[PDB]
Amino acid sequence: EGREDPQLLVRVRGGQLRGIRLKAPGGPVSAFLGIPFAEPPVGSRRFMPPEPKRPWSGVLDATTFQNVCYQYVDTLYPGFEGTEMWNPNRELSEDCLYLNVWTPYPRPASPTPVLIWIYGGGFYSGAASLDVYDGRFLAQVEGAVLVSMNYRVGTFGFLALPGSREAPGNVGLLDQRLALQWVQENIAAFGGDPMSVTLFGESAGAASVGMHILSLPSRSLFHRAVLQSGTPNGPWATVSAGEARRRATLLARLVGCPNDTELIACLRTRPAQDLVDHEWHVLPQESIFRFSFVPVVDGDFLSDTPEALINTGDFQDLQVLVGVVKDEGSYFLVYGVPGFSKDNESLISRAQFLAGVRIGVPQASDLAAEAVVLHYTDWLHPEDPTHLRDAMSAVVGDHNVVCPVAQLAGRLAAQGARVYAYIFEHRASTLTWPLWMGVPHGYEIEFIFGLPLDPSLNYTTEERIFAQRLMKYWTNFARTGDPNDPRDSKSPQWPPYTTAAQQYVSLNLKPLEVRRGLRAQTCAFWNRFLPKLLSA
Amino acid sequence: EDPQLLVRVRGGQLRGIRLKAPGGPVSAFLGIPFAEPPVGSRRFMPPEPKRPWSGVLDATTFQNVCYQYVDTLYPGFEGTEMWNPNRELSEDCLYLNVWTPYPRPASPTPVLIWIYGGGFYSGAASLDVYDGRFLAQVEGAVLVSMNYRVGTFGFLALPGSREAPGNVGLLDQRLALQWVQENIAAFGGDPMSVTLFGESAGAASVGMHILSLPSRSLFHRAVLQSGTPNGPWATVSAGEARRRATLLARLVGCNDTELIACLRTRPAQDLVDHEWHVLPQESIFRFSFVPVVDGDFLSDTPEALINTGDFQDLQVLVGVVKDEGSYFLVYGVPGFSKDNESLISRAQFLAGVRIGVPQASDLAAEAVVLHYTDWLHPEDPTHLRDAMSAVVGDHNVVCPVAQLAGRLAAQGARVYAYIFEHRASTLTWPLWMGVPHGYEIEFIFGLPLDPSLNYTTEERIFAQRLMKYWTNFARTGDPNDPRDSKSPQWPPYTTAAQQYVSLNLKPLEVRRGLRAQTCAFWNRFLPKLLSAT
Ligand SMILES: CCN(CC)CCNS(=O)(=O)c1ccc(Cl)cc1
Ligand SMILES: CCN(CC)CCNS(=O)(=O)c1ccc(Cl)cc1
Ligand SMILES: *[C@@H]1O[C@H](CO)[C@@H](O)[C@H](O)[C@H]1NC(C)=O
Ligand SMILES: *[C@H]1O[C@H](CO)[C@@H](O)[C@H](O)[C@H]1NC(C)=O
Repeated sequence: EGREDPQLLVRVRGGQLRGIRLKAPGGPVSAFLGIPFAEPPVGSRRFMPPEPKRPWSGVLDATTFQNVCYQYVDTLYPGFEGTEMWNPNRELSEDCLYLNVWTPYPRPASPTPVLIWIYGGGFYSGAASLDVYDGRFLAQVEGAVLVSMNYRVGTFGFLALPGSREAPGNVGLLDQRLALQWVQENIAAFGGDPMSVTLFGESAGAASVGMHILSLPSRSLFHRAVLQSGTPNGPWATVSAGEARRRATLLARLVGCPNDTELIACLRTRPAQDLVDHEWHVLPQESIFRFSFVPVVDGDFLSDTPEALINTGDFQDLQVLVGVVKDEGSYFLVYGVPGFSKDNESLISRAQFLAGVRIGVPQASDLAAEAVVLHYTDWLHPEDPTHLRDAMSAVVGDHNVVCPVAQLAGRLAAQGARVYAYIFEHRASTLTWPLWMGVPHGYEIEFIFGLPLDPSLNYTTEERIFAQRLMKYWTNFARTGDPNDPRDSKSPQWPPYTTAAQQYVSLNLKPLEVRRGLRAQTCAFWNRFLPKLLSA
Repeated sequence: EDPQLLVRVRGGQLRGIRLKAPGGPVSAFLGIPFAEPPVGSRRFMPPEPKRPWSGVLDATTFQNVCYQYVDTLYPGFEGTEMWNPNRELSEDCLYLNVWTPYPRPASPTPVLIWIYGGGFYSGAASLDVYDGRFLAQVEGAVLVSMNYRVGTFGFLALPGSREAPGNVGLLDQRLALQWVQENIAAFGGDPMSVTLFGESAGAASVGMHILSLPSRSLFHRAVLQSGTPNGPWATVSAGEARRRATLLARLVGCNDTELIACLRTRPAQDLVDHEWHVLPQESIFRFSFVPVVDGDFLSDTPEALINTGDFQDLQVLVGVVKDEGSYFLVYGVPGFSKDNESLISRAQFLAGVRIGVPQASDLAAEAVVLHYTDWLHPEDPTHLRDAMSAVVGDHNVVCPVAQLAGRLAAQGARVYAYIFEHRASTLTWPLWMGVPHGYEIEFIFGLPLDPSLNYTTEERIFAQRLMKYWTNFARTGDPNDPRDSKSPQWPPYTTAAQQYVSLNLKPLEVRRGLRAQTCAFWNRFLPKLLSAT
């Protein structure tokens, strides 16, 4: 060194790093991208827990994003921004255990609250390097220290032969945990406060945040949590040990690998792409919103099912922010369900609805499916194709996201937690998906991260103000455990969610509005009745 | 000797009585025998036609009420006593009543035939609320009402036997209908225009005449108020009927013939004493002796018959009151009383549901609980109270009615549907009960026209509106005024639009869907759940 920006040279436990000075609309920020936090989980390390990165020599260049974890790439609508924004934007590799840090420039002298993003993508996809997860705006505008990590997905992260030494399960969650431990030890070098760490994530990332809440070894690694449109409880976020074993062994057969030791050793000789090419062939039924390789109830990371853990747990020390978007189900109707497409109005017949219900609730008996159909049908217009399309969307959204979120919010509050809840109702002026899909799963994210502040992105002026409001809620929550700004106590307050009043707020261009009951009637069906009907 | 009050029917001469209605005189012929007294060896047997009589038969007074259980609930309270027998109890009770304008109509007049309700265990055509003088005077109607046997005397059945074949109370009604066909012209009635109307079990009876072929030549249109032949209480299987009669005979100390011969030796009150001890579960809105699916009067279950019937030339008017279930909570559900606001707890609600839906499995009962709970306010006592009432009213009345209306319309019938929403200013029951089962009746019969009863002037106008709908329906099969214009018209109920009207102090308002979501639960889902549980 000698002639470089002195603000971009930082030492961490593993060695020296050189970051990059980035431009945000309001000024510069420091970014340290592609910092290794584990040994590359390759070869004999495939399917194994991550090992901490061994120290390196010299100055590691941390100026670009590292590889994306090897993963299936969505083929729906090539070239279309609505899908492409979620696709990997760096080389796919099994050597992908790297994290990213954004801080103000120059770095703060007083220790700053840290936000850690965990991406979603159904546990089969995602990357910390996507444009929508760009930490520069939260760092510049709110002065946050923002961290995001890559973690293994698909078979590489979640293929499990439970009980085995060579594929114990949940290693993608152990990748996340290792990154949290890296933050505890190192974030002070960047001006971050390791004693104020807030996790946030969306969809499977939210499910992940939920796992860390429920897993004792993660508890010392963060202080507050935000779960956006996802939960550890619910029908897709976990599988039993038996089901994980069945899926792993079928996958092994499909790629020519028919003792766990021998099976796993044969799996390790397979090219990454071979595993990806068969990953979707192991689901027990035709389905949507079901993913082959997800966290497993192993009796270790998860000592019991998340449902059980949230029923009995003491959550007195927990402050949590949770919520959903207006149209959780709509995105998913195109991927499976005859009659749907982003390219037509997707009006469907009653026949397509009945068939869609079997696909959207693949675990349902005939009787359970009838109950669903009966509840969601408009008996004044039982064959109206607009209503049926919207009802199909509501079925998928409620079953997979809204009611699991309502259930989580309810259990946490009853057991000590401080809970704030929201519904996100603003549809981006820039959205490329058709109007009937409303505010789909994932489309609050660009607002939380403050992308509308980028003038080149063509958001309206009101959307910029809106984005700034949300960034304030999120960072207020991270700082204090309360999304409300003191010294603004005239602005409408966001009351905590309680079992008694069930209050949540609407997030849109208008001032906060308080509502009561998170789909209360309908969620009673999914959360109280349906389990009893399935058990008969 | 007023010659307006002297009539010859097939059995002989009758002398009626000139009555006063608020707007002029009416002729009444009360206590006309239509059958041989069903006593002694005729107990439990089909009715036989009345033998002819000599001289002039005195028809100036109401005859005996059919022998029946009398309600003990709130002694001396008008809300209950208005339904109790107002003449002496007797097994000798097969008499009918006729009201006509005075003087006798010069042209043949549409006939309305009233069939009282009372759970098939009680009721009488002599009750004040069934007074036909107002309809006769104001609308010029010829109004007929009959007594029919109730309880064991009307419905005890050993299906297959000769001596207790079942449904004889329905056969009493049918014999009275036959009597109308044969004799009503002598009063100025038109036997080619006969409209049955009835409430609760009376409405269920009307529905059974619709479903029974020999009845179909005896009337032309029907009104069903708050009751239906389909549904959970109005019929029993032959096996359950046989079980109940066999149990009753055991309880009083008694081969079909020998069993029935012994029952016939028992004084009437001994049968009544054990009438309520034969129900299979603790329950409400369930009655021991009701019409039986015999393969005779009823060729199959009402549900099967309304599903497959051809109802092309049928016109029907059907409806419900706003609070069908509220009356019944006092009768079995712990926590309910006319004397306090009956705010109940959640546990009382869960227990209430097992009583109100006695055939429900644990899982079915939980479905009901979870459907009717307001999950925004799950423990709120006033909601739980109102939910309890809705459960009982929807299960026993509202949803069976929606089902019947839908089936009849889909299979060719002309159907008109209503919800009756006006609470009488004079109502003696507490406010929380709203507009209870049975409280549209006094309005249809025109009681507010009686100044000594202190109804408001609005209620008097409302009453006249309803008498018009009912009599227009009787005359034409359509309750709308034939020439008195003005939107809003009352549109036919159809499966597509599902339109019905609200009957209250305001002008007709058209609504769509009779509790559609909730009735889909009762009518489509619950049967599936019960079958597989
Ligand atoms: C996390 C960002 N996502 C939200 C838009 C993009 C798509 N991934 S997903 O997990 O929602 C998903 C969607 C459809 C199917 Cl079929 C499977 C998974
Ligand atoms: C005739 C209209 N009724 C006015 C409500 C009179 C009361 N008898 S009942 O059939 O309604 C009845 C009473 C109690 C129970 Cl439990 C069931 C039915
Ligand atoms: C209403 O009245 C009855 C007794 O008359 C009682 O059982 C019920 O609990 C009362 N409601 C109150 C005061 O809780
Ligand atoms: C919006 O900005 C201009 C139109 O003024 C257009 O050329 C550009 O492509 C748009 N940007 C995006 C990212 O949509």
